[PDB]
Amino acid sequence: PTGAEFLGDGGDVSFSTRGTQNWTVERLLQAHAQLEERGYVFVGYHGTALEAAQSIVFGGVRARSQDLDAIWRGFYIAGDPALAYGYAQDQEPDARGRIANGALLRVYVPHSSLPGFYRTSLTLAAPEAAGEVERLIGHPLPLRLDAITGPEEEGGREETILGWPLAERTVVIPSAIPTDPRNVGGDLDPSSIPDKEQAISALPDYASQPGKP
Ligand SMILES: CN(C)CC(=O)Nc1ccc2[nH]c(=O)c3ccccc3c2c1
Repeated sequence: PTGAEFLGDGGDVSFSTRGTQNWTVERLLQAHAQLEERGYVFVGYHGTALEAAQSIVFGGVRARSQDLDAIWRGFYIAGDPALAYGYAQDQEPDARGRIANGALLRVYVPHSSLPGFYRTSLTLAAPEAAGEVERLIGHPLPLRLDAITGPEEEGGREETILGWPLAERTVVIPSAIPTDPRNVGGDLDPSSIPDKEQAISALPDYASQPGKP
């Protein structure tokens, strides 16, 4: 069960620096409805490079054994697309010093997994956070079949980290929010977010209920 199964009608979708081909907000609305019908729920945005986007959508979300041992390892997403937007690019530059813009993805999880999503009131960089999160999830870090949401730093927007096992149960489709080839390293323009996407982007109640501290 990968995002490729949930793209709806229309042509073949592909990721490009000039936007996701054959993807529109109207198509997203159909896809979203298909995912909801099958029991999935939207949990946030994931920004990544083009090739990674393609892998995630058509091959599925899989851990790639990166930063093993790091207690905060997992699949990073954000309810606010602006936070994800910053990571939507190639990591390493081209042969000629060009870093291409990436893509914004929408991440869906089976509804029955929602009880494993937790929120902290602490910032995740605070030295106390690891221990507070371990108390929420009931086991030592790293995250497993569970997720944590909290601020990245004080005042920061809130990131959600899915444990890799839980992330393997997600399905991911493209967002209709574009990235800008001129605005690599930059901030998302709020006005490029389609209103009709916003309307289907509410998060579950763990994300707004007071964080645990
Ligand atoms: C520099 N990055 C492209 C690679 C990386 O080091 N990690 C990583 C890589 C991709 C990421 N994409 C996300 O949407 C995101 C959202 C909230 C918080 C973190 C992330 C995120 C983090």
